[PDB]
Amino acid sequence: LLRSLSLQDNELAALAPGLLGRLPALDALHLRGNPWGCGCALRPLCAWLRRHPLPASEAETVLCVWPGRLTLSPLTAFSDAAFS
Amino acid sequence: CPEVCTCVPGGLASCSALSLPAVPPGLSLRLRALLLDHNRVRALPPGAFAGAGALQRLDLRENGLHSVHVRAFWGLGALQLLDLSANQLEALAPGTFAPLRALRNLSLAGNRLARLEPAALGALPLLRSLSLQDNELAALAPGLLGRLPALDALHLRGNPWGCGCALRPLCAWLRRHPLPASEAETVLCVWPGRLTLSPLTAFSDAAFSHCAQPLALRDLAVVYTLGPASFLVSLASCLALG
Repeated sequence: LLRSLSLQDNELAALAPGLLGRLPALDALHLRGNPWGCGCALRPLCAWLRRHPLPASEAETVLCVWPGRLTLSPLTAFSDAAFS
Repeated sequence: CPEVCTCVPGGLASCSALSLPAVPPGLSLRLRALLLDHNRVRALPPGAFAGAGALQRLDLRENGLHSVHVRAFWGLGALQLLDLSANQLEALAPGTFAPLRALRNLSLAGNRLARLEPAALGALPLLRSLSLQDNELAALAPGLLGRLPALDALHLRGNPWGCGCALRPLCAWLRRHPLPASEAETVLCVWPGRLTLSPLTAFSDAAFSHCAQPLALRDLAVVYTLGPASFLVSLASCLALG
């Protein structure tokens, strides 16, 4: 029955794919505020973004920590291929 | 509309006294000239205000800030005033204020640092003012002074400071920019003697207390060969005396 689930101001960086495997109806997932870095852990989250492009809204523009220390990259830039 | 309190015209209205351990939550794109007095923030989340492309004033006073993040201020490169009064910072994370370059007034009052990294602070060509009220810093890196090209306002009143070689760059700043000539700035340093104390204005350009010079080429050019020179002198004396 779950469809909406929020992660505002969380510190999560490594999300296990089991959570998305269990949830069959999640379609509203908010993430603003996160010490997250793009990586292999991000791939399930990128798949969720791909099947439901909620971050197309201006309200949800959550970011990463790219391997480069001085940079910064949103998930909306993190596309499906994302060869990093 | 933020959840914390009122937002009014101008840059914007912000909320002070929120004391949030991480950061008060905001859902807006228009907030400008922020006011964050009396908080309990300890670490700036990465990309806290990346939505706000341009910001002018931030007022982080009286916080529990102990360590910052490199990517907190990427989307912030227009700030010109910022306050860091009464924090518990231990070391400034490199790359935090590096994206910031338009700042001119940066008070760093009441910090808890043993030393500051010159690389972390950034060039900040526009910076001209810096405050150290109730700070406990005792050892400042000369690179901080070296990178800042326009620093002319150093407020320092209140320091568990020890008079010595660590004070020499600060004495140099005093002798090139005598701000402590004003009554408001009366920073003091503790003399090597625990019982006594001396204000900075007593610390003269010479200040013959300890640690005169760390390096000297006039002696470095001869120190390498001094030992062999002495040994050849001894050998020649042995040869000549017989």
